[PDB]
Amino acid sequence: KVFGRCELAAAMKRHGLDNYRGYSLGNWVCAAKFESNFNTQATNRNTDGSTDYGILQINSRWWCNDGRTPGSRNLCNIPCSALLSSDITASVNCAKKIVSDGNGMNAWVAWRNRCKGTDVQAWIRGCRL
Repeated sequence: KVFGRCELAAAMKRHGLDNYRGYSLGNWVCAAKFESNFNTQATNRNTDGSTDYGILQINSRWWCNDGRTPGSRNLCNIPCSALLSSDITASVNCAKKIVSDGNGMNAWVAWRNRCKGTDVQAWIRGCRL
């Protein structure tokens, strides 16, 4: 599924991401825009052989099992394909664990490089929430 901007914001808010560990909702929408272009089916391979999955591009080296990243961990205890669903619950629940591990949203390279320090509230402007 390709979410609309305000449709994704509404879904992330219902699932508790607004101000989760201090990050306002616009941070999460901005991150999703630049990680996946709001597309739950996005995948991208990394140089070390691991793969990033879903609307927030969660990495199989640490967080999910895809059967093909040897020596990796599965800290969200899920198959990576669960992160490609049109239902974003799995992705949100796993992102909560990631952002909690001490590094905040710096875990997401596109957030650090394209969202951090910008007016991220513009990403939820005009939406009815």
